[PDB]
Amino acid sequence: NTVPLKLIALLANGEFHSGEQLGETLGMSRAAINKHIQTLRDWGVDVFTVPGKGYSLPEPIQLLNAKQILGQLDGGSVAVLPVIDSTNQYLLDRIGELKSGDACIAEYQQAGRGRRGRKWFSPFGANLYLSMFWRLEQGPAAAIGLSLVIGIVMAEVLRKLGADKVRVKWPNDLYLQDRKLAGILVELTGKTGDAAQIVIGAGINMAMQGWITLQEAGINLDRNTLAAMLIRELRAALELFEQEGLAPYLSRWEKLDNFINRPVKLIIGDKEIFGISRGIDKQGALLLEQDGIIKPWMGGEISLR
Ligand SMILES: O=C(O)CCCC[C@@H]1SC[C@@H]2NC(=O)N[C@@H]21
Repeated sequence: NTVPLKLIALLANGEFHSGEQLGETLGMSRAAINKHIQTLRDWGVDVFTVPGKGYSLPEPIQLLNAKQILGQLDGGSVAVLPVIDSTNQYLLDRIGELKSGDACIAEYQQAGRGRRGRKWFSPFGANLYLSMFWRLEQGPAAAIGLSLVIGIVMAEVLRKLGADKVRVKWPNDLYLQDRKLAGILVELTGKTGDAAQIVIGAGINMAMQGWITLQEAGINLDRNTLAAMLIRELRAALELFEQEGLAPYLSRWEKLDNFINRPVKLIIGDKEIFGISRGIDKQGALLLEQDGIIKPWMGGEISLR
């Protein structure tokens, strides 16, 4: 899967390359070069061909840079995949060579997946596809605020890099102009009386419904920075979490919650609760008030009313 990665690696500028310059550099035929080209077209890559001359990218992409990323971070263990099934799987598939905070990003995911068996959609270098491994001592017991924590953090990072208006949805997504901007998939394995092993996936809509991307709201952030900022502050919070639970969030959450003090709809399976958000409880529980009556709920999905 090399060559592709090389090609792509040079077309990245958004300029013209004749199959001529490419093949010599690559030390291969124009002929060979056209096959790789296909592979590319396949990764969501939009290659513009001009028959016997050369190739071009409609748009210039910015690839991930291990080193750039590695660079910062402070003490970091990151895997930078270019191509893979899915960032979550990769780690799930390897829970025991892993340690807390281990991460990885890919340029493109062949089987990107969401919550409730939904396809994620992960074209080469258009966005941010990331996952982080974390282990919890008490075990399966937690997670809940773990995820609140994650969304919270992400909102902060975004907010600080530009995108000043990003908010959070209880319990798993980022919002902007009320459309879904990022998606979060947390997956746990546990035992009774034994650590919970967590794999956390975050998907962020960068490049250009009900869904929204950073580019449409006109925000144009650096990928590598983004990346690196994320991992660093999550490592930081997952600890803090590890050490305290929600205690430290709560107020954080309230100021970023997109639906607080608004009409919504909560459902576990097919069961519909209707009313007003009063936030979250000390247990990452949703607060729902129905007729001057506030109550806690740890499940279902939240849409608006
Ligand atoms: O909206 C959802 O249902 C959550 C989507 C989470 C997608 C991200 S992309 C990186 C990580 N690995 C995956 O395959 N999924 C998460």
